[PDB]
Amino acid sequence: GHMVSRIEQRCIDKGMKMTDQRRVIAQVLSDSAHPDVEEVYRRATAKDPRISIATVYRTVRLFEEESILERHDFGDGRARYEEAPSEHHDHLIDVNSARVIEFTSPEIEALQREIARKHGFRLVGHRLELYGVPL
Amino acid sequence: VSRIEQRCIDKGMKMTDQRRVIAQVLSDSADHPDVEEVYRRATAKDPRISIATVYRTVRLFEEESILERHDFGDGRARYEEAPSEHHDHLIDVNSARVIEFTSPEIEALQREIARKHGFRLVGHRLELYGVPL
Repeated sequence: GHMVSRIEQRCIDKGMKMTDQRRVIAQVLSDSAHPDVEEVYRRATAKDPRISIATVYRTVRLFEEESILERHDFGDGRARYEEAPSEHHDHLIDVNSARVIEFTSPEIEALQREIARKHGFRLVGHRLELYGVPL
Repeated sequence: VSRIEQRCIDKGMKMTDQRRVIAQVLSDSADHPDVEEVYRRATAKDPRISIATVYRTVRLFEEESILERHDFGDGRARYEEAPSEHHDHLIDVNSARVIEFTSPEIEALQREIARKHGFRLVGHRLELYGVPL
């Protein structure tokens, strides 16, 4: 049991497996607001002393590859990380062409709120991806 | 042939009578049994089935993605057949607990959305994130 951090939520959106080390790293990233890998590593080891710098580096790189993080050099030469932008619109994917079709459905969002409510929850986020082939 | 047994066959898994009994127990269960309930029900069918065989078999069915190990809100590992279509997920952001749900209602809207853009819907992934009221 743990709080799902904003970065962890992005990971879950991508269907990534949340191991203990990835969870710690996601939490550290969420609580930082443009750390470099050393900063992420020091903060992660403060939570789990046996997390290695290699593991931290590989994890932030994977997050970057899956567009969960963006990486930039702000001048000092260090690679620094932030939450990547997220789309407001949900997507329909044409799986044959690998093309994205944006859509918005206030109706489907109202239903998603109702589902949360029925289960005793207030909705704080959602991601829907549809997969299609042309008619 | 139980539903679980058929999954095993499709995956080319070695099947024996003891594995079939365990598969049958899982398939026939009205609740979502934990390993203790699987063992008790399996030994009632064949008393030669060991507690060790039960753990190994459920863990094998896990490793092979035929079974899903899941916390339904009681902190217990309970088992469910891996569904014909992925269940949608409502994630409690306070605990990371996943509530699996189905909504024929949302699915109808999903098909309509696909249809209006000129597509047949072939799958979806939906994650909801909530805090307890």
